[PDB]
Amino acid sequence: SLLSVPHTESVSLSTGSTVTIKGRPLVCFFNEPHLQVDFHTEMKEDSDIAFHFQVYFGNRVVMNSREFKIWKEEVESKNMPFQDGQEFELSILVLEDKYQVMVNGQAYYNFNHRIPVSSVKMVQVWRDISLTKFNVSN
Amino acid sequence: SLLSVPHTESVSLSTGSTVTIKGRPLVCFFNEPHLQVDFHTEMKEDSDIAFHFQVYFGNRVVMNSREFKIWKEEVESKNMPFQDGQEFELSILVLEDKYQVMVNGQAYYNFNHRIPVSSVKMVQVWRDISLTKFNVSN
Repeated sequence: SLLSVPHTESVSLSTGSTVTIKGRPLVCFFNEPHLQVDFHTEMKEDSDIAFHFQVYFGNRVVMNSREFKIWKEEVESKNMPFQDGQEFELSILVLEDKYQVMVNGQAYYNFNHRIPVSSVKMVQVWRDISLTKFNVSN
Repeated sequence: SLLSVPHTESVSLSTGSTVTIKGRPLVCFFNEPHLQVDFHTEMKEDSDIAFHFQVYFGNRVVMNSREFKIWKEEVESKNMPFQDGQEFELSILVLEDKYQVMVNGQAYYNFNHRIPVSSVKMVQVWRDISLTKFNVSN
């Protein structure tokens, strides 16, 4: 059963929380589908973003924050553990110092907190994926 | 009634053809939804692209071709006639020398042919839009 995409949910996070996302790119990597995961400070979609995580499948990853409506310093990664045409499991671990993004059980990306974790109140998952699982740990 | 997105259709184009697309961005422009329209040489999604048209809503437009699997020279435009939160009507006119992209009835983008028009056999419309109309002129 497919979940809504764009997927928008209320959340509350603290140290030790995990946000788990299972989905599949809509097209082959040759045509560069994207995935975007945004940790927002409010339910409103124009609210600030504590953690912006954008995958250009088969290419690269960009991470950033949007603070008082302004995008801040871009962080890039060339790590690309995602498999063309395959389902992926993203686990975003909320550590004391950073978000850590696991792909299929191993950490490949890290983003030190710029906005306090306790300011996060919504997560939106969108771009060119289908979604079968979105779980915030209890 | 919403059409499938990614939307993929067989087409045949010649001078005077129009490809009309009516849709709406899935999110507000502040979060930069995208639209991508690719004129392909075969039904296979990894086939060459005679006309690649990518809108970064509220930002800019990029156009290109993919020839023998290689992306060629990028063409950029800062024209941004699209309206935040509004339905748009794209009409892509196939002229003898170029594709001309109309937004709501006026031409804002042009792309001189790099691949012959008669090589185009499929069109794919995707990224962050819903779709209510896709019509190739008879």
